[PDB]
Amino acid sequence: MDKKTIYFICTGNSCRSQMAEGWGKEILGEGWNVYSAGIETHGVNPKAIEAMKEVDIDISNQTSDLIDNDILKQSDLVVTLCSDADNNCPILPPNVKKEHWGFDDPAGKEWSEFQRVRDEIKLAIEKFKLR
Ligand code: NA
Repeated sequence: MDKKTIYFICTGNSCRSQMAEGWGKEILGEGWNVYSAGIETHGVNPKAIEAMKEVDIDISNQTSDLIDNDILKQSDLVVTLCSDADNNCPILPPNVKKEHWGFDDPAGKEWSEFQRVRDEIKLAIEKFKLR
């Protein structure tokens, strides 16, 4: 079996989707190619980078990307991580499955909020692996 493809989407491919990609590559790596994108590109959020450093994962060289239809077409699961991404997700290929895993936006808050959301994302990906 070829590896499956999971595509994490948030508003700016900045924070939630970047943490999801960082965790995903570690947790899902044996079975999955992991990509992330956004409605816009805001760059990788500095507090998200710091949050991932605390769990020994470097996301500082991950890319902030717009949604790519070729990746959409080849996705086994598209995961929207916020309301903007979910409400503005482009029309998907008819055979491509999408789920919304909503997480709070730590935007503009203390580092603790990034730690909180980081770890909610970690658990969601761990559960997903074992579905
Ligand atoms: Na990306």
